[PDB]
Amino acid sequence: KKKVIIIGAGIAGLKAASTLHQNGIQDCLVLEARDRVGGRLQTVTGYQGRKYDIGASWHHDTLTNPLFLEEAQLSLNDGRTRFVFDDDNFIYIDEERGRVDHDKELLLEIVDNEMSKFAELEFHQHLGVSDCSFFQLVMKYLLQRRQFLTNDQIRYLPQLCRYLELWHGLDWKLLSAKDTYFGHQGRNAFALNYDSVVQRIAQSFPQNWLKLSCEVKSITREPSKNVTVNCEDGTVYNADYVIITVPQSVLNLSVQPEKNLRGRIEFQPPLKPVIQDAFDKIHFGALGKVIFEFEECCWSNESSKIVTLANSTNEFVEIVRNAENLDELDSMLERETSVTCWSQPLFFVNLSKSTGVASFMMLMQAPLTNHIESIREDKERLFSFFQPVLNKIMKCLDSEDVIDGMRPIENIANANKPVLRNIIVSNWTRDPYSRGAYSACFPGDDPVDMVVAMSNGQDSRIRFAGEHTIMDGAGCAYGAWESGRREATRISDLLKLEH
Amino acid sequence: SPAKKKVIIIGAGIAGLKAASTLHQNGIQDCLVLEARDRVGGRLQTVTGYQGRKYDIGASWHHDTLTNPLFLEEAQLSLNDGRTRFVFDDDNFIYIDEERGRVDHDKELLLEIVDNEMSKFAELEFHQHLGVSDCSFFQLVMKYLLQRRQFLTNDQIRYLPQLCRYLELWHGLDWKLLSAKDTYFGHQGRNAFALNYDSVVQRIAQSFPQNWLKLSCEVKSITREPSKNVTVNCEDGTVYNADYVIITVPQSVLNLSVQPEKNLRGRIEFQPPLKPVIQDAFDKIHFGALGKVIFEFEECCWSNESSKIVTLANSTNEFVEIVRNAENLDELDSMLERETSVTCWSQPLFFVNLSKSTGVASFMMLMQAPLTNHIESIREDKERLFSFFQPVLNKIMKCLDSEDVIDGMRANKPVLRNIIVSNWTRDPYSRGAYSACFPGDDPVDMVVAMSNGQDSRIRFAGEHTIMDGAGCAYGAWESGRREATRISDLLKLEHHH
Ligand SMILES: Cc1cc2nc3c(=O)[nH]c(=O)nc-3n(C[C@H](O)[C@H](O)[C@H](O)COP(=O)(O)OP(=O)(O)OC[C@H]3O[C@@H](n4cnc5c(N)ncnc54)[C@H](O)[C@@H]3O)c2cc1C
Ligand SMILES: Cc1cc2nc3c(=O)[nH]c(=O)nc-3n(C[C@H](O)[C@H](O)[C@H](O)COP(=O)(O)OP(=O)(O)OC[C@H]3O[C@@H](n4cnc5c(N)ncnc54)[C@H](O)[C@@H]3O)c2cc1C
Ligand SMILES: NCCCCCCCCN
Ligand SMILES: NCCCCCCCCN
Repeated sequence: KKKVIIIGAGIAGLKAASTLHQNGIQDCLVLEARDRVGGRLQTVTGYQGRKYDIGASWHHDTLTNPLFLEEAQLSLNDGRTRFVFDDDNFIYIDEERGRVDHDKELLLEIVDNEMSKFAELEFHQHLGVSDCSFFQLVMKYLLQRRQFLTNDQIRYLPQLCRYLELWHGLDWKLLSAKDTYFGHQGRNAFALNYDSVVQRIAQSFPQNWLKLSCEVKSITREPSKNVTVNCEDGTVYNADYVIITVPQSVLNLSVQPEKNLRGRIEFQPPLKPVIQDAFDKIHFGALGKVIFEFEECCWSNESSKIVTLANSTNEFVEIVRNAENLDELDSMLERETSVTCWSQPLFFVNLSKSTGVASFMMLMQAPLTNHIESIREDKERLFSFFQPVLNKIMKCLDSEDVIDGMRPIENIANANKPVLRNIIVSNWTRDPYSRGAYSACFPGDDPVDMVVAMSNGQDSRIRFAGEHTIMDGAGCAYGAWESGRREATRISDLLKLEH
Repeated sequence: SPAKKKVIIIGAGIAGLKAASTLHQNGIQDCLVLEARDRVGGRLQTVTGYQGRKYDIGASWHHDTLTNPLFLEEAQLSLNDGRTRFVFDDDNFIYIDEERGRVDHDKELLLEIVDNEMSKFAELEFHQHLGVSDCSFFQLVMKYLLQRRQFLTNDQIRYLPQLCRYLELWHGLDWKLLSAKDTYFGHQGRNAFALNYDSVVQRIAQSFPQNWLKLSCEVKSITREPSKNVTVNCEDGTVYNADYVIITVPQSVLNLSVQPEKNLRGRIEFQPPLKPVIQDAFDKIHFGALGKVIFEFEECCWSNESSKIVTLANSTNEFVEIVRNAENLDELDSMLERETSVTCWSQPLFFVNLSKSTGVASFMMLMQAPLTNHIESIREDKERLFSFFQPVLNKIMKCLDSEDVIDGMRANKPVLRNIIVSNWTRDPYSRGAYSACFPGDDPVDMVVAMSNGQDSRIRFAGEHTIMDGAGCAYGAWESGRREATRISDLLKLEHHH
């Protein structure tokens, strides 16, 4: 009855479909569990109608990102804005000391660079001589190079370098050291509407192709040579080809028994071992988001990128100065609670200087993300939690403490005072259709495995797509977009040839 | 009757000194170190100036501190005795344009950020690719500007290419003379400034029998007596015969060998002549001309925000319009042509503010070629030098919250007491600064021919004979350790039964 049945209406599946029509293939079905398209790409509205990409926001690797280039052409053709380069010089803030960026004495950015070169060398040509956690690596650097670091450097550098937790979505004691430093292939470009990207691709194919709210319960390719998909309601389908674009964490449920978990798909026969094994090489991180909407900017627009550093101590310097080796340092680093906004690094994007809107887009990581999303409905508790860092930022930006107007009450006094009006929070960790953010490595992992296995497919008519199925752009929106075009073209060439 | 020696080392630079240090360490005796000059050290020379202040007119920094073996030693000695031997003086660079003033970390130009994209762009252009034409660095920057003009503001397309050029001071070559493939390279760690590079030379020099050192003997010829004996002739007539010889003369000096006319200072006549593999490598590698000029002042009366300052060359608004209207590659290569002398603003200059880093009231400035050759050819005229550099000197002081300088060579303003200049392009024993690449060059050729040797007895060492640390002090040092270890390995066989 059907040529190709794409499961999932995320950018991956959507591009796939988009491509199939663009190639004259017809009778295709797009089955999506949610009541919307866009997958991990969702734009939401808040105060006064403002819009934000609570999911993906940036176009990365702009020098080689195909999707970006495409958006570039369009914009070059009709003078319509679609993005803005928001990269800037980072302002780093330590609760007690204030700004620590571009400091004439600390030179944190400079030693941070040495630190990364230190990493590269540690894992170069050695098969990766036993990989450890990002935290472990950082401790080695300090120990080995202590003779060439001041006290403050040993103290503040380790906290500053942790901004990388916001790229992976994992705490430095849970992140693989070997996969921490990536290749920054160019400047980043803030997408003024990833939804526009989603709608354009979405419209590009026959609308009667989309089937929202069709959670797929099980896939089975009868040796008869065709695939049989069954949604959760009962409606059955049969197709020549099928492209599973569900996220990795969800597909990881297929290997567990007692499959009843929302989203889980039952394959038959099961997934070949090369696939099941891939999951032991870990994966899935938890980057989260929190939006702070204000009445109107009343703070310095010096930079669009701000990072708050976790607290640090002087006893730490001393401990590093006295340790006689890694072992001693380890055990010595044993001090005996409760998490606060200064327990981990936090990344704020000042949307004022980059888009004009008086709002801060913040990024958080595991384990904090999971916790903050659990209390997303409790605005009060959310305010109390972030207030202390929200005030520190305003101070270092020539302003004053933040006023809680989430339960508005007009008052002139709030002339040039910052007034919070709304707070928005992601929920990717508690949404059974995503269960996290995107692929990520724990120490001892190897991403190549999944990429290969996925890209090989279960067999001939069963293929996979999405950010966890490709190398270039791994974990990214453009990575997924290309994995979708990958399966469509391959099948497109086959159909065109069969007759 | 010509004296017998086990090993004769020609040249007393850090390479040869280390070669000898190693021989003695491995127990070899009856050796010799012959040097043309009347001092040891070579391109590691420390001079004295106003009020007895000191400066390294040759090498100044230990590079790649994370792996630099020579740097690690000095670090061990300080760790066990508390004596200051070096200092980490890296910093936040201050960039200055004559018209616009400081353009570093400017919230709208964001120059450093696009420079990183530039380098990444270059990396994707070459790194790991096969059969890619080379072209000059200048051309690479023109290509980047073309392919990304849609994502660069007008003012960015103007100033970014001028900031890019700080690299000219690492290679000692102007951007149109520089190989683009060899322009970008990896920096393994921070740089540590030597507080007495001549202090490193002596330690190594005092680690072997002092009767070995023969200064002021220039070697005129080296001959292999087909019987495992090498003859060496000093100009003063002494004749020596030894089993092995480590030749460490500069690559620019050894090049003189592949030419007729032996009355040139430094030239060594080889018999038989250097194998064709060696003469031919001279066509695939060249020599740069980094240079220095020290400006000494009475006292510091300027800001010590940073110790690294770079002044950009003038840029125009027409360049922009051309970049915007450019059609393709050739169209730009064409349009770029107009119709004029050279001044201090005709090329980027790199100033080191010693007052912050060492506490001395002076600037150490680095220059590239062609400027270095012209500036060293007038080093004797201090008045002319002061004029030439006065405008940038003023601009700097202005930006560092001070005022125009006062020629005091012959109380709230900066007074210039003395100027010191390099002499490498003119000294017949240097003939330049160090090995560098021209577009289309292949340094690997020289290293291979060099480290392989003339034959089993006639060996080579020096900054141009090794891959890791090429052109650097630690590269020459290691190259010395290498040739000596090999010889030690071979004489060791004399004790077997
Ligand atoms: C907070 C956050 C920020 C991010 N920021 C960036 C960024 O700045 N830049 C960037 O490049 N990337 C970013 N990413 C990553 C990027 O969003 C993803 O790589 C990409 O969207 C994954 O695409 P996909 O098509 O594979 O899946 P889409 O979510 O991404 O999901 C696949 C589809 O499968 C559907 N599905 C699941 N189970 C079933 C079932 N049983 N039956 C039917 N359908 C099902 C889902 O509902 C979904 O629509 C971010 C991710 C997060 C979470
Ligand atoms: C301006 C300048 C700045 C520099 N800055 C740095 C820096 O910051 N960091 C760094 O790592 N490197 C730097 N270098 C490079 C470094 O100085 C060299 O790599 C290193 O000194 C080369 O050592 P060498 O032992 O091979 O030769 P030395 O010159 O370098 O030369 C070998 C010796 O041969 C002798 N000789 C020549 N001909 C004869 C002959 N016919 N008979 C007898 N003896 C002869 C010479 O007098 C000399 O002493 C710089 C170089 C210059 C010119
Ligand atoms: N400091 C901002 C980091 C943003 C990292 C986004 C990573 C997206 C990976 N798919
Ligand atoms: N800001 C430029 C610094 C350049 C230092 C060059 C050292 C070169 C040693 N061969």
